[PDB]
Amino acid sequence: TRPVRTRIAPSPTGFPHVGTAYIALFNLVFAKSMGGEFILRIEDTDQVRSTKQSEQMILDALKWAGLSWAEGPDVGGPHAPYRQSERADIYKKYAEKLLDDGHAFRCFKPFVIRMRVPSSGVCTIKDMLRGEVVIPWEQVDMQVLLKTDGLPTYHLANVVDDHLMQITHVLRGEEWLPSAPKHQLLYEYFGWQMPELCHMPLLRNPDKSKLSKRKNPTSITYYRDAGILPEALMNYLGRMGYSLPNEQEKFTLDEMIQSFDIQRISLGGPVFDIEKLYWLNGEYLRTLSVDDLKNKILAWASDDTKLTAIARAIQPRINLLSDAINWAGFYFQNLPAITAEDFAHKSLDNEQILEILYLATWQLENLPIWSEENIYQTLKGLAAHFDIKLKDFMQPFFVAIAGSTSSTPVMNSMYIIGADMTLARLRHACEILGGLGKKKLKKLEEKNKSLPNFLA
Amino acid sequence: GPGSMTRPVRTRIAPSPTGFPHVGTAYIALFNLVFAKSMGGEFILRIEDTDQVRSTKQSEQMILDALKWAGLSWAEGPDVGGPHAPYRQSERADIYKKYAEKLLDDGHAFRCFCTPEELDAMREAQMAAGLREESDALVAQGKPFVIRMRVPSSGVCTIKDMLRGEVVIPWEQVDMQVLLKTDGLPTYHLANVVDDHLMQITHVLRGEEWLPSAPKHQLLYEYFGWQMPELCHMPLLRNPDKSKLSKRKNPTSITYYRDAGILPEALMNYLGRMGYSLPNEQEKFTLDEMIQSFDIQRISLGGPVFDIEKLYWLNGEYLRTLSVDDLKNKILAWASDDTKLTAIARAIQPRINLLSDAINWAGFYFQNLPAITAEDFAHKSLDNEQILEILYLATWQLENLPIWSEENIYQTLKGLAAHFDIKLKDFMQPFFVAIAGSTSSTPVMNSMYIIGADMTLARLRHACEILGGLGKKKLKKLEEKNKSLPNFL
Ligand SMILES: Nc1ncnc2c1ncn2[C@@H]1O[C@H](COS(=O)(=O)NC(=O)[C@@H](N)CCC(=O)O)[C@@H](O)[C@H]1O
Ligand SMILES: Nc1ncnc2c1ncn2[C@@H]1O[C@H](COS(=O)(=O)NC(=O)[C@@H](N)CCC(=O)O)[C@@H](O)[C@H]1O
Repeated sequence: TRPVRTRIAPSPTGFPHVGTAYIALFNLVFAKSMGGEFILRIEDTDQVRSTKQSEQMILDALKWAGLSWAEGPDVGGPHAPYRQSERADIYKKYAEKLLDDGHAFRCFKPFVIRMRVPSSGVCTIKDMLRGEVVIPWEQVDMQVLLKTDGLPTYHLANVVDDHLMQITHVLRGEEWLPSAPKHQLLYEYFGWQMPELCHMPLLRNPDKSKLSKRKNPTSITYYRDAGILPEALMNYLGRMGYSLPNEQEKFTLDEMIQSFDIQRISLGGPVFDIEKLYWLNGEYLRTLSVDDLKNKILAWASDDTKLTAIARAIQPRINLLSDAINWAGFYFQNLPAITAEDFAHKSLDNEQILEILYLATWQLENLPIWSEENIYQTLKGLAAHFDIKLKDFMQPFFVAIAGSTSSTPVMNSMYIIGADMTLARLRHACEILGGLGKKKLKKLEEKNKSLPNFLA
Repeated sequence: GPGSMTRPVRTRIAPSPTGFPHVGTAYIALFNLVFAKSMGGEFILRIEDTDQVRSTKQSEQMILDALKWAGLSWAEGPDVGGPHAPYRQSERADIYKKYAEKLLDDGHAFRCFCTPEELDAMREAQMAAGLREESDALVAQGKPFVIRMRVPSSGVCTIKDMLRGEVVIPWEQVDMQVLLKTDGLPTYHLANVVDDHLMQITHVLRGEEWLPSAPKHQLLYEYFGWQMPELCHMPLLRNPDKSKLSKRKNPTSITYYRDAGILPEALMNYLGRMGYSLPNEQEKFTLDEMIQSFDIQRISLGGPVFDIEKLYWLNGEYLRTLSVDDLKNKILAWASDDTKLTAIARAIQPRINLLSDAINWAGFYFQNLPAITAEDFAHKSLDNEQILEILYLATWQLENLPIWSEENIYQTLKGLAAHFDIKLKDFMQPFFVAIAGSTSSTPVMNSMYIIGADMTLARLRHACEILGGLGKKKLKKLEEKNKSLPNFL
């Protein structure tokens, strides 16, 4: 055959997603079972949305989960650079070869290169799991390969980098199956061998919808912060679309590798029941030594939360070393115990309060960098646009973030617990307060886009 | 002034190791240490374990550890050694016997074939308003005797106080104190004079409670032909209500404030301010600053009040003057040392499904006094007046435990529930709230073992205060029952 080589190719656009870890697990397990290697390629082709910080978050998140790669942006490799943004020169020449070869045309002076697509026939793709995929060529668009800025699109860079990095198997979400005919065609146009394709079912919520941050948290780093062990999380993800022989519910990475058979992957959309993940974490915690449990609690508290920042926040308010527990306890909880009645709506109407927390969630979600200043500018700008006094605007945030009406300055608190935990606590607060109906929620999303950029 | 001293200055703290180390012992130790260092002299420690039934080896280590934590240190003592070792009175029994006999030979002490409890009956005897070869023969017969000191029947005693001037006490008010007991071991009064003379103590600062005993000590120094040390009687620390410092309102144990999060520097700063004020009225100062500007005459004689709230505020001032980095390290060090985390992890493991739950289950281990209300204890099965009775007896029984070990806590509480014929499940219901602040928590008896003796007792007495306590009359009945109870161990 040929040396097996798999990959995870995360687009560093936003929070590190559990789904990205789901795919990363099944690519690493597949490779190792076949004596191959697992590499990581950062796909930062969306220049405006891809951030250097978001790249470091994903590498840190997967390393924490226990995944590792033989070649990548950090470790290096014979196929460096491993960021697509630093491969811009490579893609341009191949796109020009597609123009000379009679396989691409320009569409409008500013120009974009587009691929030629057959006008009649079918595309037959072999999926390792679903069998055979047939797609009419007429339902395949003439996708843009090189943009006006000279930078690549996803479809061009994936084919060039997979071929140059000698990828032999690609496992990715079934969302990318409609793009597969484009990929076969590009490999033919370049005279290259297309890797074998296995499309994976997409993780779902309990309501059978697609996994959404709305219904259940979706960030890898949130589960770190909430107290989930990385060994438990990876165990749960390997159990989602897949079952080990004999239906073992708790297993290690090495156990998954040895008995790994791609055909055991179910096609139903796996449901990410956070409660079942929590129980499994309980099993991992109870099978630990008391010494190990102690050391794991201390490490979980020394790394995620910054203690020098917690000390500075509580110093004005503690008169005894024993007060630290009552003033800094919420920094180490997951979701403070709150009730609807706690939001006294004495300054703001309850319907107002919901609108403040929803808009604050979305605005804080898209922050380029999680700094106390960016939090302050965003929340001050939001209170400015609606003409509410800031102290009255922040009243709900004391309840949602700290679980009490009195605490250290809530904005430094949000900076300390982090982006993932702040948003998890805001979304929880909306749910306790009943949320807003589908009709009201869409209207509020409209205003969110009409809002200014509170940081420009 | 240091130069106007006849002899090298030497002070002392002489704690009786008969329970938890009390803040008062730290107060006195501070002013003897500061006085000595100010005069170029030395501070020593002598353990006064003459009450054998009440003195514990554990209690001796408790005081030495407590004073070292507070920042006190001594040039000579049971641990460091010294030219006048041993520094435990229990190991100086030989010395006291001979000096007690010398007082018999000089005719300054007499033998009484009474025994100390019989003597108390003799002194209580009713009498009208207006009023030895045989003893040696009784010594041959082996009858038990106690040596007693002779006291003049008429006249006055003038005691020189460094602060009060001259204190005059009619000799009629001075009893013929026992110097040697039936066992041949010393009493406090004989051992103090003999040891102070032998350890070359030049100044003695001690509570004003000992002022009535001063005439006796002056008399013994005369009988031995020894120079009496100068006496400076210190005002006694008081409660906010102006009573003598009592455990009811606030804990009196040095180690409780360590466990509660008071820094040692803040506690010594507060104690240095109680009867005394630095020049220029600095409210916050270090030990060395106190030494440099120390003047014995600045000690006020009004009873200082030990306001726990003011101690807490001063501790806050110490916390704010720390760098954020130092405050971090001090909080962590305070939590790693006293409580062992391996036991807390053991306790929460059966109950936590997330690492984040650890904070909610183990928070009470690091709190000082959990937030409690009367209503928290009452939706249970037991009447409040019962609950109060359970907590008071549990406090006293757990206080007198020889060792703080989970089995001893278990035997004590199980026997108490047996004597009341209350089921253990209902008997422990109040202790869950008093120790953890909730109806559901880790097993409370392991919890009490972990937080320690001081914190367990502080939280139980607090539980009594919120529940209103028991009246003075109700409390007397309960103390009677406490002694009538069997040994639950
Ligand atoms: N709910 C879900 N359940 C399960 N898998 C899910 C998922 N959402 C996304 N994925 C899958 O996660 C992987 C990485 O996602 S991602 O960062 O958005 N990057 C991308 O989608 C592209 N870089 C795809 C590259 C490729 O695979 O060829 C991709 O393989 C993507 O299909
Ligand atoms: N509330 C209070 N405020 C302030 N000082 C107080 C105090 N209660 C006790 N003291 C003082 O503490 C010192 C040691 O106390 S103790 O362990 O009971 N030992 C004794 O009283 C004697 N063995 C001391 C002998 C001596 O000094 O000559 C003794 O000096 C004692 O007077």
